[PDB]
Amino acid sequence: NIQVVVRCRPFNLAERKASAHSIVECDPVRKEVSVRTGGLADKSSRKTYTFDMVFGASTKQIDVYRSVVCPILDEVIMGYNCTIFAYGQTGTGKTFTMEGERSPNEEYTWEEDPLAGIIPRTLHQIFEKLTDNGTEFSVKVSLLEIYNEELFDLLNPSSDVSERLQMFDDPRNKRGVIIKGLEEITVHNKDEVYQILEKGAAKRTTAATLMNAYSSRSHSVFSVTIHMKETTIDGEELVKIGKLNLVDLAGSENNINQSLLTLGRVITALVERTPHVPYRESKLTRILQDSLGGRTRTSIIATISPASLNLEETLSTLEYAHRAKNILNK
Ligand SMILES: CC(=O)C1=NN2c3cc(F)ccc3OC[C@H]2[C@@]1(CCCN1CCN(C(C)=O)CC1)c1ccccc1
Ligand SMILES: Nc1ncnc2c1ncn2[C@@H]1O[C@H](COP(=O)(O)OP(=O)(O)O)[C@@H](O)[C@H]1O
Ligand SMILES: [Mg+2]
Repeated sequence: NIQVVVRCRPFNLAERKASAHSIVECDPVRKEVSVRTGGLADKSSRKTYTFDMVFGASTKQIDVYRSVVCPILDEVIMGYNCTIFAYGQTGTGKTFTMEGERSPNEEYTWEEDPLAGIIPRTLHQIFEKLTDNGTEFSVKVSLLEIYNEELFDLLNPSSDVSERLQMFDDPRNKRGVIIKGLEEITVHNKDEVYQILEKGAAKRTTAATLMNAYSSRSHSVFSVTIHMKETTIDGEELVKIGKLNLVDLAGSENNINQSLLTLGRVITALVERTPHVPYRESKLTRILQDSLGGRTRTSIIATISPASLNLEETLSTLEYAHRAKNILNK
């Protein structure tokens, strides 16, 4: 049930000029990734895994979006709940994947940059889709980040990143949480997106001066909520609410990250079919507990490096990603 894809990034200019050796080969037609744990490219021992989809170094953002996100966006628009996670070591591409970057020299606008990642392609698509069709809809967004088991709002322009939100259980619906103070921002039109993100990109900067290795050690939850009051030609007014959470996890490398530790432990309990799952043992797992064995539809995108220095981290990721394939939800 939980879909897992592996994205492998190309050798960085640091490993480019250093003219090194790939220990990872990604076969998109075989949905398989293979790591060389031994030696010699003439004779080598290897480790091989199979996923739902693998994308090699030559994969572009649009490729990823078209293949994995687009189908999740369609389910969300229908009124369902979906979740996407980016898992993996630091410096392998979790952020390039969920956010993407800007092509240099102001070459493109935000909506056409080949480098844009999931989050911005999605926000744009939403408008591009519902706007056409005859629907009254509304988009809300939230960016909730976890650093050291403390909760932060990176979108609220009124309060600074030094003020942590509180989390309490939701008396109404069980297994839900209430985040006191989280700002939900309404995005009135496409040409109103980029600023919302620029503010986020700004506030995360101060968050970095305030907390060590923030960008590595924090988990961000980008949530977009769609309220659609559709009315097809028939004049049928369907009231749909779709929610999508885009999660860029802290770096899987190895103080302690209670949520990352709790995530893996939660995954274990679900694959090992154990009755007790430690959702409550971290903020991340309690917040997104429905994405993990609940009724949300979830995908994981693990990110790895071709580099041989990363061997250990790559097998740790490939492996962690592999077992999750066994989590069944919806
Ligand atoms: C304002 C801006 O340029 C951008 N803001 N982003 C952003 C902020 C956020 F709260 C949540 C999701 C996001 O997702 C998207 C990125 C990004 C770009 C990320 C730019 N980075 C921050 C600055 N950087 C450095 C190293 O200075 C590189 C990474 C983008 C936006 C639209 C189209 C393409 C790319
Ligand atoms: N698939 C890719 N193609 C090109 N550059 C990539 C790719 N994946 C990651 N990068 C780059 O490698 C670096 C690390 O990316 P980053 O998104 O910060 O990963 P992480 O968030 O896991 O640390 C950045 O320089 C980004 O440009
Ligand atoms: Mg990052």
